[PDB]
Amino acid sequence: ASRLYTLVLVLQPQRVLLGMKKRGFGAGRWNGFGGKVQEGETIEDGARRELQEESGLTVDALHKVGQIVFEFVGEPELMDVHVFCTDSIQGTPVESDEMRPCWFQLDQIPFKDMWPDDSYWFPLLLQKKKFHGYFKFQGQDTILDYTLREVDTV
Ligand SMILES: Nc1nc(NC2CC2)cc(N2CCCCC2)n1
Repeated sequence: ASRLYTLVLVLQPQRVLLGMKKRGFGAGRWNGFGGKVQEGETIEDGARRELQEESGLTVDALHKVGQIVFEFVGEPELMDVHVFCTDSIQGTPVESDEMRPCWFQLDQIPFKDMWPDDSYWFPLLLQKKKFHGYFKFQGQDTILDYTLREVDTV
């Protein structure tokens, strides 16, 4: 059994939009925008909601780019993250209670201050290849196992 999560990456030709998480799960790490999927909304609905809540931004189209399943040692529920990207956004990203947004050149992505799995799967995101990932964490910082694959359908 897994819990659904969203992750939205605004990936333009020369830069990626990330947010510094100010509170809650993942505070202190840069990441794309997302969170738990609620009862009563589609996964993509929840993705749009978390983008708007955390950055003020809305988008015309979201594209499925990946799925990553996480196991945490001693935690019974797996976490199922659905990753989306978009290239065009509506509005200017602005700070919220959860996230401080900044653009990053693609050669200056802050991997040391991101989730450790990002350094593994971000290359596939940037080559615009669809992927399935699996990571076993011990705590929040230690990857014990992982698998990573490109897929034809996310
Ligand atoms: N890039 C990223 N890496 C993750 N690794 C898991 C914690 C060890 C989770 C995650 N998200 C889950 C919470 C919402 C935002 C997306 N996003």
